[PDB]
Amino acid sequence: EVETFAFQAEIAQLMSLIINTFYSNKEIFLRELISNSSDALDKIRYESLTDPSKLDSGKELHINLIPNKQDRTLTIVDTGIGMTKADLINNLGTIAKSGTKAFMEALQAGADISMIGQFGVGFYSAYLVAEKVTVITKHNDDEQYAWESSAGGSFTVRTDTGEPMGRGTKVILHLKEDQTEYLEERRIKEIVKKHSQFIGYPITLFVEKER
Ligand SMILES: CN(C)c1cc2c(cc1Sc1nc3c(N)nccc3n1CCNCC(C)(C)C)OCO2
Repeated sequence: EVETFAFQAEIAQLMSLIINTFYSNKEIFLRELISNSSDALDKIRYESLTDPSKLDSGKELHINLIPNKQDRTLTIVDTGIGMTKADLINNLGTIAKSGTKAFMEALQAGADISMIGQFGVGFYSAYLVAEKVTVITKHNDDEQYAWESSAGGSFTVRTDTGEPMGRGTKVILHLKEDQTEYLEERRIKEIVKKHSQFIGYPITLFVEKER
């Protein structure tokens, strides 16, 4: 049911560096995730031009940001192309192995952590603000899956029984206790305005309900 996998060594090392670094400009995580969502939306849109049935699983292309102060979670949800089981357990890490290496070489050479996106490994900037990350994802060609990792060198994959989603990806950030500023409406708005103003899809920030 729940399978556990080891990260490749280079990715484990970058995750430890990110989760333990003293780096104050942590807000870039949201730019990186929104950008990843935007690429996923780009891909399903492009593919649907030659195969319109790929949108049977959902026509709306958007990004939602959903903070939850009770659970202390921030969720980025998109209706992009999603990820398969093969992506989650192996293929993404096969690609990220080289980008993770190049990024850590650049950090040693004096590059900034905010440049992580240029190396194709921006997803891991989520561990600037999160102690655990859960990814619920559904690709047209596969079943709905739940990926999860608290760093420490391993991650799990299981078939997801909640939701379902139709198509797309939810990144659930279980925030560190001292990073709850990223659950506030005004903070999230400021970050999106500064880093994601030109994203070509509707970004809807959900507001929380209790006064
Ligand atoms: C480091 N790294 C790449 C990564 C590792 C992960 C991970 C996600 C990602 S980044 C991401 N976010 C996505 C999203 N929101 N939707 C669909 C796919 C998404 N990918 C994968 C790349 N997509 C490229 C493409 C095909 C869109 C050009 O989850 C567990 O381990």
